[PDB]
Amino acid sequence: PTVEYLNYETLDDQGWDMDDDDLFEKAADAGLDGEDYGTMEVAEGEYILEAAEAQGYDWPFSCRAGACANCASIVKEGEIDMDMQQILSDEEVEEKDVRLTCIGSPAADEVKIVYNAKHLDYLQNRVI
Ligand code: FES
Repeated sequence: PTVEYLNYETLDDQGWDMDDDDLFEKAADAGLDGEDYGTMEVAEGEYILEAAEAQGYDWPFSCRAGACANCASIVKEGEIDMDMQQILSDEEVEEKDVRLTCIGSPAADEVKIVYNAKHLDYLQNRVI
């Protein structure tokens, strides 16, 4: 069960694409902040955010006051498991590739996803 994490910020700075230049593959040819890009490996069933949090991987805990269901990531390929669901929408995982990484585990073997989505512009304005 391995999941490749890629800093969403490196996507803009490097000016690359998510699936065009295969950043997950081209990033290995350069050498960006290991904490930004790299292949994550966690046992199946272990909360990804936690398994990676032990290696130093940080995540924008987008947990609001009173329940929650909108962390901040972008699965580049693969599926993730998590508690029940209803508010979220498939269109969000297909058009935004976002999902739950805090207490969510990997549903497939090799799954790619962008970390630190907080940089997104859909939230940058609501940062303060
Ligand atoms: S930000 Fe609340 S469960 Fe992830």
